Amino acid sequence: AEVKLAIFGRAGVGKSALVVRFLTKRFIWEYDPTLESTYRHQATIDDEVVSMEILDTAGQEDTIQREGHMRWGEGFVLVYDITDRGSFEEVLPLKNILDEIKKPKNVTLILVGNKADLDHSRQVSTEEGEKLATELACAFYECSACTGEGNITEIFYELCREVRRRRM
Ligand SMILES: Nc1nc2c(ncn2[C@@H]2O[C@H](COP(=O)(O)OP(=O)(O)O)[C@@H](O)[C@H]2O)c(=O)[nH]1
Ligand SMILES: [Mg+2]
Repeated sequence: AEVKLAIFGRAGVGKSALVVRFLTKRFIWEYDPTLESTYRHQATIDDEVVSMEILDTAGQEDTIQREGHMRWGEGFVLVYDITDRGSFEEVLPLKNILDEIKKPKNVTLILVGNKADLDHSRQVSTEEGEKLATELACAFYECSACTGEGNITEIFYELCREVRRRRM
């Protein structure tokens, strides 16, 4: 069965950059901030080939369409920008919505602090991100879609492993 992943986060945090870094192993073109799209990708993970569909969301407004995306997704990447405190503050409210939609099942998610290459304009500490991940009961990663630092491929692979584990 295909693993269905959805990426959420405030506009501008780097959702589209992260997805394209995962799919193409580079980041060389800017991408329309308003475009929402789904990508299919096959990867060998551990022994086997796994098919995934990844939804790169654009508008973050709380709508019936957004609830549909949350019902569709099996695993979620919540992204913030380490240079932007406001984006970090949107993460827990997103989780609360997801919890309600996936009830009675547990939500499978990861927390990603992107733009780690901008350490000099950092507003959110690595420690704060770790503590928030603890509050979400999920794995935490800092990375840079721009530089590729942070092992973005392994981040997605590990979310696929978790989705599949929880399926039983
Ligand atoms: N310095 C830096 N800029 C980034 C990184 N990821 C994305 N960006 C930039 O941040 C802006 C928003 O990225 P985008 O992928 O469109 O964010 P989205 O709105 O969440 O899809 C663009 O100007 C990107 O070039 C990163 O890791 N480091
Ligand atoms: Mg985008």
